[PDB]
Amino acid sequence: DCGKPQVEPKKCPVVGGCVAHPHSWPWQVSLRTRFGMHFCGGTLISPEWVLTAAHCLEKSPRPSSYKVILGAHQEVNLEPHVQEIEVSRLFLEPTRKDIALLKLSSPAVITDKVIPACLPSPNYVVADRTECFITGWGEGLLKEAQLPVIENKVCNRYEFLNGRVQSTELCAGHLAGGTDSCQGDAGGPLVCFEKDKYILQGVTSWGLGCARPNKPGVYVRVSRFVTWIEGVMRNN
Ligand SMILES: NCc1ccc(CNC(=O)[C@@H]2Cc3ccc(cc3)NC(=O)CCN3CCN(CC3)CC(=O)Nc3ccc(cc3)C[C@@H](NS(=O)(=O)c3ccccc3)C(=O)N2)cc1
Repeated sequence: DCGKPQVEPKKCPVVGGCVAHPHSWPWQVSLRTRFGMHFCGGTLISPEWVLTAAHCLEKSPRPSSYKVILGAHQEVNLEPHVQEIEVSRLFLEPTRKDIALLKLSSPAVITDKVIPACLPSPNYVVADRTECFITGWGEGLLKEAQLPVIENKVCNRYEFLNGRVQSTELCAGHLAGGTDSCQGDAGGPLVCFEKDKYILQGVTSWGLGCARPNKPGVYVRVSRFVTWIEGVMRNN
């Protein structure tokens, strides 16, 4: 059952934002080096598959360099029931896009704290001003922020990101500054509530800094990679 947290998320009263309600984002994963240090996020999209950013894997093409922590809220002292699962294979997107799949060495156990996010339909375009959520441990409690999507044609204006955003990316952010995903959130989810569940629409990718005025974050547009993702899962 994807996209439906058993523990309901709360909105705020990651730079800025607020601490998430514990386990309300049950697809959020922490990507760690074999040494155990958190450095990137990811999203569980099925029991055996995590989606992350390709740049998070820049340091090593060896699956043994990585492990995934599922079900966590605190980053350092992992709570008793947290799942640590190794990675058996890495799949970088084949056209140098900032997205990648991790096949876990064993399927995650689905529980009230470990649940996959839903994937969008191919080529869906999140509408301008849609309020979505980003989550992560970045720049030790899991944080969230609610940010509005900014349509690419506005985001690509000189006043904002000046032609840098591709159709395979989306923009989201508060243009006054102060609230944003940042480095340790890379690879993690941008999700949007659709009808009754959360759909993974973006993968935290890059920005001109973090939380700066007129510089919204850039996310890989997951809907442009669903067909590729499905083919990798089907054939591996
Ligand atoms: N929500 C804010 C937020 C900010 C950062 C992060 C963590 N992620 C990074 O660190 C990324 C890592 C990255 C991502 C994608 C890359 C290459 C590298 N490649 C394509 O996806 C390949 C396809 N193609 C490439 C070209 N682009 C389009 C897409 C267009 C463009 O210009 N892209 C661009 C890319 C990288 C950078 C700058 C610009 C450098 C740096 N930005 S920064 O200002 O120096 C910085 C300093 C301090 C703190 C944060 C940022 C920056 O973000 N690197 C999470 C969240």
